[PDB]
Amino acid sequence: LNNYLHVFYYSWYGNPQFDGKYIHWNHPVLEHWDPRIAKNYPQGRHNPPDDIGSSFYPELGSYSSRDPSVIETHMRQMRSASIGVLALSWYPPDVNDENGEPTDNLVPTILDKAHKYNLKVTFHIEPYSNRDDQNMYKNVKYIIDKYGNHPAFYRYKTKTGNALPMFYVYDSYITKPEKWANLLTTSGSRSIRNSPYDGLFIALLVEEKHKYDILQSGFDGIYTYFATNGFTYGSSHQNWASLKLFCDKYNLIFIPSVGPGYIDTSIRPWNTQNTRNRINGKYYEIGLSAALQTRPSLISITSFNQWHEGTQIEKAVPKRTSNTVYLDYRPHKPGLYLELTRKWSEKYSKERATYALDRQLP
Ligand SMILES: CO[C@H]1O[C@H](CO)[C@@H](O)[C@H](O)[C@@H]1O[C@H]1O[C@H](CO)[C@@H](O)[C@H](O)[C@@H]1O[C@H]1O[C@H](CO)[C@@H](O)[C@H](O[C@H]2O[C@H](CO)[C@@H](O)[C@H](O)[C@H]2O)[C@@H]1O
Ligand SMILES: [Mg+2]
Repeated sequence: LNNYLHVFYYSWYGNPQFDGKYIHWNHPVLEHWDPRIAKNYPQGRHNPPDDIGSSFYPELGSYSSRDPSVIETHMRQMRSASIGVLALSWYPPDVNDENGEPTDNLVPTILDKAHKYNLKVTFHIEPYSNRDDQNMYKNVKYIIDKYGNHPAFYRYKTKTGNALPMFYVYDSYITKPEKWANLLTTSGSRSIRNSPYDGLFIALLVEEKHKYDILQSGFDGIYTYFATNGFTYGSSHQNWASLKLFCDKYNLIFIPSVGPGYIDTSIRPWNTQNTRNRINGKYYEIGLSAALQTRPSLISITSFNQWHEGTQIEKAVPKRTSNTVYLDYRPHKPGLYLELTRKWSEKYSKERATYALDRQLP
């Protein structure tokens, strides 16, 4: 079970049984800004259970994230994958992504289930409305207060010093460095440094130039999230050497994000440019290779169950309707992506042991 391997996990799926309505599965098709173009693509919400907002279909069908049994199935699959850590997509209590409902209520249950399968839960902080340095304090406080004690709560052990919580900050570049430095530097007017609320804050690097904003912000590390090789500077495999080199010089944790593929045309019909066919695992293994070549301190997987963007490694099954031939993992099995992860997790976990200075050779 590899505690250096994180996977982005979403708890925002709903269905009438547990949640009394479909949530996320019944995703609306997102309009292109330009109506001249949008009118030539589909319109409306998908109609689960047979029409979902995904190119792929799950073994668990149009499941509820709040289904105790689904959570369990999810832990089992991540444990089979040799992934120690799910990075849970998070919105403050009583707040939600624009196409979902609140999910903070469900964190306690997800922690209990991670524990049951000997897994760790860290927090992927989404761009909630008017997110800034001040409510980021209130909310880092909230996360560590309410869930910090829990045995499944994730802390990144340094060989020396306290183990520190990790916050992955999605779209960190939205907030100016001088505001971040209020929270993330020692002298910050609202610094969490050397306090009960310290942690490792990982910035999303999109453009090369964000390097310097991230340095100035006082962030501990950078990650790249996007599963499409070439989508951003940061999500392009060729640039991962440079970011590793950069982070090393500046004592930042470089966390590359690897995807098995991308396809979101079920809900962004204009976004074909960023489709990546899986070619039966070869895309995902190129990604995993490029990541391990940087001898990184952690690796992130985009994603476990982002079904809308077709980046999920969660088990998928062939399915056809009167209009739709869903993608699937044929000729391989529903677990191909869980198996390819196990393969590369064990290979990482072995090479990673030869990195430390006190474990170098003649
Ligand atoms: C132009 O915007 C995109 O690209 C920039 C970087 O150049 C990002 O900083 C933006 O956040 C944005 O990336 C998101 O959207 C693109 C599509 O353009 C997608 O390819 C990405 O993977 C990003 O969105 C996903 O991941 C984040 C993090 O977990 C999450 O907030 C997003 O949630 C949105 O998309 C869902 C459908 O895919 C939708 O249901 C939800 O309500 C949205 O907030 C995506 O999971
Ligand atoms: Mg050190």
